[PDB]
Amino acid sequence: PAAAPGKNFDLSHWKLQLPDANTTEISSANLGLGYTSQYFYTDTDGAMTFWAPTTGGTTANSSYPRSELREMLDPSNSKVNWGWQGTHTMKLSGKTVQLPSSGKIIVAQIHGIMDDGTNAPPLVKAVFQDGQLDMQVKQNSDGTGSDVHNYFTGIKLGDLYNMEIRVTDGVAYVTMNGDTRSVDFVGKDAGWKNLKYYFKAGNYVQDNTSTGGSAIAKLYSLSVSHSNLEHHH
Repeated sequence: PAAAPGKNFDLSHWKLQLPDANTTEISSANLGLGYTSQYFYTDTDGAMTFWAPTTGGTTANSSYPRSELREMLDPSNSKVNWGWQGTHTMKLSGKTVQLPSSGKIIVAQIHGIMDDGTNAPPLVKAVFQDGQLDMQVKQNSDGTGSDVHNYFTGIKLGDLYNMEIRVTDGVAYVTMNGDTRSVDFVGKDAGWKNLKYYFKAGNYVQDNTSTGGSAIAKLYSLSVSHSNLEHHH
């Protein structure tokens, strides 16, 4: 019997958002005590494993069900988030093991948020499909319109991926398996300066259909670092 993921990994600065009927959020403290369920468990290879059904609960700020970590700079206050200035880096390794009928899940994000804690658009969405990961960077801070697409081909269902998502002074650097692509989001829209951000990682299942089944994503490592210095890449 393996330890729960919040024992194996440092989840002191994450909460877990679930696809149960109530769209429950497990606090960092409860992750640390060893929370585990059908949605979130340690597999035999040790991976922190996220399962979400397409029939799951959905929240006001999410189009689809999720079993997904949400970064908590302050483990007891979701209104504490980071800015466009400085260097903000998430590194992970993982794989997607099962897809919903739509064939598409989101496995990491940077999400915008207002100072008051209210929703703002997603900034980066790491969209996995069998054969390609697309690290979508939103153009407008309004949340209207489309994404800058960044295609990483050759990543199959079951393949190990290594990912880094970095913001350095309003520039997004998106990296899959050593291939780095940049989008100057602040340069494109100064409105991004008026938002704050948080990282996410897990399984945000891009299928809400009755017959869509479920998805499984795994992480083998997950780390976040923040500094108001200027580390480009």
